[PDB]
Amino acid sequence: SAAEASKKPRQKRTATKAYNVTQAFGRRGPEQTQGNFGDQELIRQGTDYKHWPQIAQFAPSASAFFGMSRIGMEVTPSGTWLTYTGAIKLDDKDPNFKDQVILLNKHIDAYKTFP
Amino acid sequence: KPRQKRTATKAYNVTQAFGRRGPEQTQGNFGDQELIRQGTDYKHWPQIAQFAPSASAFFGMSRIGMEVTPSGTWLTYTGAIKLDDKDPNFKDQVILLNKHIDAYKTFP
Repeated sequence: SAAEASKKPRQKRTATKAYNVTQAFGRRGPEQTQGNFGDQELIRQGTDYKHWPQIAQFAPSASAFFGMSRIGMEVTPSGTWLTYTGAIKLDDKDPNFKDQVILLNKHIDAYKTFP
Repeated sequence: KPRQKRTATKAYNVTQAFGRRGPEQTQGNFGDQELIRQGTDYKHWPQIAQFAPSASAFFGMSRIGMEVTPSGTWLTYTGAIKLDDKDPNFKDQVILLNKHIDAYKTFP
């Protein structure tokens, strides 16, 4: 999958065991446009991760990405970039709210705790 | 239906699904009057949607945070997506995105 999955625009890629989060989206890190999400289990597995559906329930649809987010455009020496920022509210009345918080905390900035 | 999974259409438009356009943190700023009224029925929706991230890429590319605020618990996200200037459609993609970014500021 790697050679062919890598053919897609970055924002359309799907990470898997055969093409993991690092190969698709770069090493995790603190920099302003590095991704910071994923512990070692998610990084090596991507959408093969056992709880990927419980994570993906927070990812936005295309309509919601463009309806919810603050969208910008920056023209720089490296090219033309679409910038995005936003926030998705967790439903504290969802019976699984506490598990969702635990799941997100499991992966946010997790790279800080391993090489 | 969780806000992040909604899909806007002429019958259930961007305002109805996602709120009025505006400048504040949890408000969206994207879409002129036509896009707001039509959502994914907008004539150039597929050309906009090609920049929306897959679920894998949203969590792979973005800086993700979680915050408790005076209104509750939020997942925050930021990132940047590079347009492909080798794409013959590049010039039109820039025009299209530029047309909708902060369009509400000039609503007549």
